[PDB]
Amino acid sequence: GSSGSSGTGEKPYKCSDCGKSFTWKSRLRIHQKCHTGERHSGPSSG
Ligand SMILES: [Zn+2]
Repeated sequence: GSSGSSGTGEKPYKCSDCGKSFTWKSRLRIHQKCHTGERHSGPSSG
């Protein structure tokens, strides 16, 4: 179950954990924590 969603343009933010780019800073913060915590959540949407 490996997803791949690439946009366009070097984002000012990058997750130094997996390797994903985020346009908004707020979003990243959420993702970061998302990593840890297994609550009926495995596969991603996009
Ligand atoms: Zn990440």
